[PDB]
Amino acid sequence: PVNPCCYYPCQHQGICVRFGLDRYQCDCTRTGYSGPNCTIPEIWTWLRTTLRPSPSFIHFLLTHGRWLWDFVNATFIRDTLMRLVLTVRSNLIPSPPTYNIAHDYISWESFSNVSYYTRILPSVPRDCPTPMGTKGKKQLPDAEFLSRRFLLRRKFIPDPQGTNLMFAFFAQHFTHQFFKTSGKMGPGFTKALGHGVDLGHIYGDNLERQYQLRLFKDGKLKYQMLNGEVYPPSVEEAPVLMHYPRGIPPQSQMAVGQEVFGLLPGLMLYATIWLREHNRVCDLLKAEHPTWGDEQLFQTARLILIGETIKIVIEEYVQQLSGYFLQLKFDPELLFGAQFQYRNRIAMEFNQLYHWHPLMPDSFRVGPQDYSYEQFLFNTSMLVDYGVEALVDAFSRQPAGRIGGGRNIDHHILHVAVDVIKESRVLRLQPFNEYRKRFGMKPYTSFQELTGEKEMAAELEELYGDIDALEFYPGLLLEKCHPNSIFGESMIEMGAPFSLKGLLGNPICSPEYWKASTFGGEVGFNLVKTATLKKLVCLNTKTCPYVSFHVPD
Amino acid sequence: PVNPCCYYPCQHQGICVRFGLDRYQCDCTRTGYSGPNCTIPEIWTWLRTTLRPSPSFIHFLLTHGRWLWDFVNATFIRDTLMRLVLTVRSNLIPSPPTYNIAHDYISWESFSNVSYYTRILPSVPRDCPTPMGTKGKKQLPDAEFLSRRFLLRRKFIPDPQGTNLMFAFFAQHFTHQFFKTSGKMGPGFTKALGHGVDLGHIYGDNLERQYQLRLFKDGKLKYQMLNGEVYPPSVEEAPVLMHYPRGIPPQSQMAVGQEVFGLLPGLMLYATIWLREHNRVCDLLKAEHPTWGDEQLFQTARLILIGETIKIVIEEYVQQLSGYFLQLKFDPELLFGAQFQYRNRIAMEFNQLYHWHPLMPDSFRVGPQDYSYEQFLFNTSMLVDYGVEALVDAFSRQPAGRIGGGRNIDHHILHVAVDVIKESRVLRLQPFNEYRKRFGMKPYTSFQELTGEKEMAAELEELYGDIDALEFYPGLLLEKCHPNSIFGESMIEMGAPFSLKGLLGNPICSPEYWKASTFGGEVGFNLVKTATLKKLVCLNTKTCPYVSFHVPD
Ligand SMILES: *[C@@H]1O[C@H](CO)[C@@H](O[C@@H]2O[C@H](CO)[C@@H](O[C@@H]3O[C@H](CO[C@@H]4O[C@H](CO)[C@@H](O)[C@H](O)[C@@H]4O)[C@@H](O)[C@H](O)[C@@H]3O)[C@H](O)[C@H]2NC(C)=O)[C@H](O)[C@H]1NC(C)=O
Ligand SMILES: *[C@@H]1O[C@H](CO)[C@@H](O[C@@H]2O[C@H](CO)[C@@H](O[C@@H]3O[C@H](CO[C@@H]4O[C@H](CO)[C@@H](O)[C@H](O)[C@@H]4O)[C@@H](O)[C@H](O)[C@@H]3O)[C@H](O)[C@H]2NC(C)=O)[C@H](O)[C@H]1NC(C)=O
Ligand code: HEM
Ligand code: HEM
Ligand SMILES: CC[C@H](CO)NC(=O)Cc1c(C)n(C(=O)c2ccc(Cl)cc2)c2ccc(OC)cc12
Ligand SMILES: CC[C@H](CO)NC(=O)Cc1c(C)n(C(=O)c2ccc(Cl)cc2)c2ccc(OC)cc12
Ligand SMILES: *[C@@H]1O[C@H](CO)[C@@H](O[C@@H]2O[C@H](CO)[C@@H](O)[C@H](O)[C@H]2NC(C)=O)[C@H](O)[C@H]1NC(C)=O
Ligand SMILES: *[C@@H]1O[C@H](CO)[C@@H](O[C@@H]2O[C@H](CO)[C@@H](O)[C@H](O)[C@H]2NC(C)=O)[C@H](O)[C@H]1NC(C)=O
Ligand SMILES: *[C@@H]1O[C@H](CO)[C@@H](O[C@H]2O[C@H](CO)[C@@H](O)[C@H](O)[C@H]2NC(C)=O)[C@H](O)[C@H]1NC(C)=O
Ligand SMILES: *[C@@H]1O[C@H](CO)[C@@H](O[C@H]2O[C@H](CO)[C@@H](O)[C@H](O)[C@H]2NC(C)=O)[C@H](O)[C@H]1NC(C)=O
Repeated sequence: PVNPCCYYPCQHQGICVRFGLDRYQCDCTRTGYSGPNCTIPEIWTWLRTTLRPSPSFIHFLLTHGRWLWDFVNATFIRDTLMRLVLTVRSNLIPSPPTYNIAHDYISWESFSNVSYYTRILPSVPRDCPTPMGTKGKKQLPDAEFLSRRFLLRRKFIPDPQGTNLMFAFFAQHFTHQFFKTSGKMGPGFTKALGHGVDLGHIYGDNLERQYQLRLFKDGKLKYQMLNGEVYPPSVEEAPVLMHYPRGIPPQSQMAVGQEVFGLLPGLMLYATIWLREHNRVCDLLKAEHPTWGDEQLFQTARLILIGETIKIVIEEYVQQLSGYFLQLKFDPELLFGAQFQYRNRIAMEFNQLYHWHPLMPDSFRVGPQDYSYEQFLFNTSMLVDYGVEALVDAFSRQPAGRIGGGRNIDHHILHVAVDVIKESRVLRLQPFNEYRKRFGMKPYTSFQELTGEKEMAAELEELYGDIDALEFYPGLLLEKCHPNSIFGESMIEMGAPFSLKGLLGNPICSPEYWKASTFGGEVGFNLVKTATLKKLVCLNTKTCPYVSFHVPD
Repeated sequence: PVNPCCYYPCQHQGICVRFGLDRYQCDCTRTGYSGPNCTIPEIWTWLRTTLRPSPSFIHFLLTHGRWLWDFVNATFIRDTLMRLVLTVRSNLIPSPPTYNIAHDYISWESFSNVSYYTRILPSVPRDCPTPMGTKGKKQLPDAEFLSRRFLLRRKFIPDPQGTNLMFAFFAQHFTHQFFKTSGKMGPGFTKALGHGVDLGHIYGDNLERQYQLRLFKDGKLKYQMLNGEVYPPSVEEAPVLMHYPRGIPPQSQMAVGQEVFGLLPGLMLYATIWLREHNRVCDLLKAEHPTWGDEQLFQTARLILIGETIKIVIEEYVQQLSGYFLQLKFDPELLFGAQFQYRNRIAMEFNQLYHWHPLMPDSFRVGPQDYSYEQFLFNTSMLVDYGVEALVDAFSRQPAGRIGGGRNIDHHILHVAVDVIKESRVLRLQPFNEYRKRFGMKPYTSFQELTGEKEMAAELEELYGDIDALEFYPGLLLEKCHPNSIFGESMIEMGAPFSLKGLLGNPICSPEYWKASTFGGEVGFNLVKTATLKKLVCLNTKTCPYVSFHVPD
């Protein structure tokens, strides 16, 4: 008796539920639709539906009004739009969370067990005809083939927006504080409990490690003086676990808080900037509150970094990524009148689409030098040799590849990509088209309409057999991109709701926390309010290099 | 240099923060007041303040309109008042949480470490002249004396409202699912993570124990057949830890989920009712969703019990406790338009004031019998001997003592009471008067005005030396009560905001969860919507005894 929920009969977020042996019913509660499968729009939905422009249209308004936008940016409309930009986005993610790899229904376990990642759509019923539901071929395209064929880079296609490597790392670094799939527990589980921008990739994700990195005096953090420059302390003083390859655990083998940050110079680079920043924030506080202790000084600085991060990530990171003339803005008060839940829970579908491995270049220019991957990966002395300053400069000047369009994932890391496709099935994520719907979009009606061409589209149909069978990861990466867009429509529409629900879902964003006392004094607050990328670097360096999320000129 | 925050200079919830060595500043952000210590009311606060009636006045309106209330109860006003009753209450508790026994300021640790209990007011600065701040005697009244003198019962004063023992246990049982101070970690910490009405006192507070009690078939729970009646299974089948005294761990030594529930017949009684209920809910589901599995059937039943509990606790438990003619109501939709955070975190001040030990009688009448404490405590066969039916009857007919007024805590358990006073100081809870303020009330100006008399008032002044030095627990229990009130003004005003923030702060109360699909089908929902005390018992018994939260007649 085909599990009726294999067809995905419920629309607009209606919940499918089997009754009897072969029947089912949709819970169209608050879906704004009624009827058997939630397709009969209520009065306003109907209006909302007809008076609602396409996502692509809006993208165009946002990427064109050279003049119209300097005006709006200069007016209050800026806020109205931001506040609107928020609420609508965030409304698309359930909260409290809903499902996990264990349950495809609401459970007290899914709500309480932080270890699990959460999902937006239930998984594919584990008893459906096809691996994806009902349509498609009995077996999915060999992820090895599918990858080499379409995601493997041939000629490096750089990002039409000027996005650079100084950005690519910040991206990698930053995201790894909530992405930490527990190899031990397996996929769908996370060592990174906290789920937000708690910075458990600096101060570590367990209390000991914090105490291990923590230098218990004036709230600061441990560190070493190589060349007169400050860096993460080595394990020979910070007895904490890492993953440095079997070489020189003594010096050059630094402690950071994110075990894996030894592996690449970019991350250690950032970890250094932050570490050198935190200790810098501590200094300021100790001057303001001399009677303060170590615990405070520390905590107050941790909050000040959770702020500064959320600030930069929104007003600069997303600003550059967007290509918007509307100048994005970070001000928690914008949501104080709305109904918002200050609590985020990283989803697996988020994790999957944040696999921007194609941002990665061919080699790594660093002034006259030009290291290959072989010289760059695991290199444990590049950082301290060059000097943050000099390194920052080198990444802020080298283009980063385009994420979408297809075939742009370098050949080295191309395995990560086959893994995301392989694991994607382990998790049993519904077809691309189902995620299009669930996120307020129309399903593509052909591989033709999906891909901005006809060649790839042909091979695809031949593999998956039907558009409705396409996979989550492969789809996202093969979708046609708006010209001069770092990635396609779906990437923008699907991930923004996850990103903002996260950034603003942080407790420090709530009315309760957002006071000047939380960052001890007015000094803490202003730091969170005026944080910049340029300031994060040039404040913690000797010389002011060239830092930005886009190549100069 | 006296820690300036020892005087408690900040008003209306303004945050005190030391600057320099001997200075300080108040963060009157969103306190509705401005100025040095937050005493200059903004425009509306001033109005809100003048057009605001006293708590005692309102209590009178709520406990008098015999006619006016049958009307209001019969109209929509009922909802308007409930919805108003809620929001205003819940607004008084910070959310996300704020402090713990470790930090007297906002910290990412306090937000993330569930192990800690949270506090409303910061603790007493650990460096102030007096143990309570500035006023009072260098040392506090011997908690042994203070207890015997005022909290020790002389003549048993029953509850003017007809509250019975069938209530006293439900109260004890129910509260112990969020109150579990970790003896091991000490005071201010809790084994009961979850913090809400998660029922971790049935299904246990760890996954194993759940699996230990869990009979992995049709979602039900393990159990034994004594007399043909269903009871918790014994440890000789449910390998889970308990605290039964060194006697017969084999039979009569039952497994429940709350280790300590073996100690008294009342709790085991309730645990039985619930356990026999859950397995009862499972039956219904299995009929509706025959294709369902064990995990679901189980989880769906757990949610159905979290509902039914929140229902009864509000519409019956608090209804009886209140003495209100306004008929309280449980409907999550009442808050869907408001700004509410669906997340609760048990506070230590809540824990302290939920110590209703004086509810406990002198002996325990059970028909013709009349067990003393010595025969009642630890009795491991009273339950199965008598039969739930017969036992329920016996508690629903025996008056429960009055909680307030002073001197009504039986002599046996009088130690618990000295402990709460002893630990209260370990935690360093601010003086009674500070908690009066923080909860929108006027501090008492004399022991005279506090206590509904002059005798006790005299001895008190002589001990504490000043009203402003009185303690949290002793105050609450010695405060004058409105005639025919189970307890005083402060108990009502301070604890309601904690109780409701809790009950409604449950994720199942959120828009996201409150759908009929969450309780699988319409059957689950209606069960949560029509749950009663009478139904919880008489549905899971052979004969329908007399059950209620107040003595018959
Ligand atoms: C919520 O918070 C509580 C309380 O903070 C957590 O429990 C507590 O955790 C800490 C560390 O995990 C335990 O540490 C204690 O401290 C001594 C002192 O350490 C010594 O001095 C420094 C410290 O780094 C080092 O240089 C030395 O090498 C050495 O380590 C430590 O030695 C002991 O191990 C001792 O336990 C603390 O005791 C512990 N217990 C409590 C409850 O207070 C709790 O884990 C956390 N909850 C969660 C799950 O996150
Ligand atoms: C969030 O959820 C995860 C996943 O559920 C938790 O981790 C998992 O926890 C369970 C139990 O704690 C582990 O149990 C496994 O099951 C076997 C089978 O048990 C046997 O059969 C029954 C079961 O009760 C009994 O009659 C037998 O005596 C016997 O126990 C068990 O034997 C093994 O111990 C095995 O571990 C599961 O393996 C474990 N691992 C994961 C991640 O899947 C996780 O704790 C939870 N997070 C938190 C902190 O709450
Ligand atoms: C130097 C280039 C990079 C290399 C060599 C690299 C390598 C890897 C490897 C080996 C894995 C583990 C296996 C897997 O899950 O497939 C992984 C996971 C991941 N990478 Fe990268 N990566 C790189 C850059 C990036 C960047 C720039 C981002 C961010 C936009 C990124 C985001 C991720 C995420 C989100 C994961 C999954 C983490 C998890 O396990 O939950 N990576 N990467
Ligand atoms: C038969 C009568 C009772 C006895 C013998 C009893 C005994 C105890 C004992 C020995 C403790 C541990 C020591 C302490 O913390 O002081 C305790 C704690 C407590 N009791 Fe009772 N109690 C009884 C009834 C009740 C009732 C009716 C309630 C609820 C209104 C209640 C609520 C509590 C709470 C909230 C705690 C603190 C739990 C914690 O440790 O966090 N008790 N009781
Ligand atoms: C103006 C509303 C519109 C809604 O779609 N745009 C926005 O909300 C802005 C917006 C947000 C918030 N982005 C994200 O942070 C994001 C991060 C990671 C992933 Cl994987 C996906 C998205 C954008 C990424 C790209 C973009 O243009 C090309 C816009 C946005
Ligand atoms: C009508 C508003 C007014 C506000 O104070 N009353 C209410 O909100 C009703 C109200 C709530 C919610 N109670 C609690 O559950 C509660 C439970 C444990 C503790 Cl330790 C303290 C309070 C009452 C307890 C007693 C009472 O009269 C005597 C009213 C209430
Ligand atoms: C690790 O990085 C260092 C650079 O910091 C590499 O050494 C440099 O190699 C280039 C040529 O590849 C020389 O011209 C530089 O003078 C070297 N720097 C010095 C003095 O060490 C090193 O080869 C890298 N190791 C790996 C992993 O290949
Ligand atoms: C535990 O409770 C039982 C009742 O279930 C007590 O036994 C009863 O005691 C009374 C007099 O105290 C007798 O009249 C009943 O007939 C007894 N019931 C039977 C047949 O066992 C028992 O004494 C209690 N034990 C303790 C802890 O004192
Ligand atoms: C709701 O969705 C189901 C899913 O297919 C629709 O399908 C049923 O009815 C169709 C036309 O009558 C048939 O093509 C399907 O075989 C049949 N399948 C199922 C799941 O029963 C169903 O009609 C939809 N409801 C309506 C009336 O719109
Ligand atoms: C704010 O509260 C403080 C706490 O006492 C007030 O007290 C200061 O000033 C009083 C009168 O000038 C003195 O009696 C106190 O010694 C003094 N103590 C401190 C803490 O400095 C203070 O005046 C209040 N602010 C105002 C002006 O209302």
